[PDB]
Amino acid sequence: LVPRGSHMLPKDFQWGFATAAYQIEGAIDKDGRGPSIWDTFCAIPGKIADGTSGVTACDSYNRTAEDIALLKSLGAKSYRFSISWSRIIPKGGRDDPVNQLGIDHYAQFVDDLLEAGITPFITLFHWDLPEELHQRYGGLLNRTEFPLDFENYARVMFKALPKVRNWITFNEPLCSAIPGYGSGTFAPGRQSTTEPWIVGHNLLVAHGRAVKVYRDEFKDLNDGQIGIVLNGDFTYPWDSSDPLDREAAERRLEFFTAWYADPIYLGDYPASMRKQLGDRLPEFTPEEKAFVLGSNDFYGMNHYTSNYIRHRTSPATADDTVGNVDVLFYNKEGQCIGPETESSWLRPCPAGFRDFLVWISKRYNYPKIYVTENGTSLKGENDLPKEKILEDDFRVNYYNEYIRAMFTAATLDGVNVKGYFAWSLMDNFEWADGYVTRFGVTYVDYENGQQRFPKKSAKSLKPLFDELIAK
Repeated sequence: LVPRGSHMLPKDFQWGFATAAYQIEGAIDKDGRGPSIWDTFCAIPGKIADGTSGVTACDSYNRTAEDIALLKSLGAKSYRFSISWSRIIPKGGRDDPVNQLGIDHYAQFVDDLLEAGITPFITLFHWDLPEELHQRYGGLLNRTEFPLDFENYARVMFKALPKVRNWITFNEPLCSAIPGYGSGTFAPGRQSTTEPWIVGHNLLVAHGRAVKVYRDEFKDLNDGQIGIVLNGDFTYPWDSSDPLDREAAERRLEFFTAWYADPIYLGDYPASMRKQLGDRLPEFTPEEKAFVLGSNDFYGMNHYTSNYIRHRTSPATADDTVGNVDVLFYNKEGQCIGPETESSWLRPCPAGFRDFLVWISKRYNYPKIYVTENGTSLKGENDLPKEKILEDDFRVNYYNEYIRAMFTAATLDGVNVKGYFAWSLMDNFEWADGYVTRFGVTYVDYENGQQRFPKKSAKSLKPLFDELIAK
């Protein structure tokens, strides 16, 4: 039932894998790296489910040749990775000493990548805020100091890495804001009914400042591009015959994603958010709005799952962050979104992936889109013998259906998606979950010196994209 003469995806379509600095690098105090808020957070008892940290992780800091060889063997055309801020500026401040070793490390890495024929896609901030900034002025909570400090940090990296064309400011600012300052499950583990909304505002302004500097001084040097990465799981009404559930499903998307995307594309927060949050949701100064409005060269999209959404009869409470809705995996009729994984929040729903691609496109005038993270955990995978971990059949199917759902969205709906990055390149430190939860296409033997064994899914992507991408 496949058309015989379709053009398929554009030839310059990028695809590869994605990692985060703290989740894989290790070497937390090597070559002058300063502490991040996640370094100190892991020191607090009971904050990490398996009592681990990122002290060693995958030891990717010392195995750059290995990871590149791995990437090249999987046929990856592009590679998304993040840069540890406290490796560059150990204290993080714009008047703090710059660590040349940290700069040279990533500089050397980009060169090694480029020689292997792999295009770097770099994330500036993947949650590892330098601990010092947090202590000095409250870190992400500071509306004045942090956007200035991040602006400088971005500029240092733009200047230090002239060969890089693809830049990302923040990865999932929502995850820095609500788990870090609302529920306290992520660093710096604070719990507040106001601070997440303050942080999210500061992250947007800091983003806009970096984008401004990049566009003015560095972008035209090598025809580059820059954008923020926003996560977001799609939604469906718990009871479609109930209009309140339909409106609730839409509202949830606004609280999840439009929270950041509406100021970036339209100029202000969604009305639904202002209605519920009121004075708790900051207002853009004329200067801040100028920074934020139109500060996306491309739309960076992280996507994983989908949910059924049920409206709530009782009023929104102060600690509510989702938009006064129930996030479910079953609808009124008893249908299930998908099967279980090792993550309680993740259930495979490839249709939601396409729906989110379209939802973004229709709302923001079909912008350039990069899927900077797709992936899944696998239920009880950590309890499996090495022989059976490599049989990533569940994850193989996940990628096979999601990527094909993306294909339909691109070739049918005409979604301007330009790239797809699989999360993750290898099993790593999944934050509060620790190493128990595995998202990698490559198995990492933590007990036997973090040796890398490509699972079945790692090998399935190259043939799949060869089929879906034009010649």
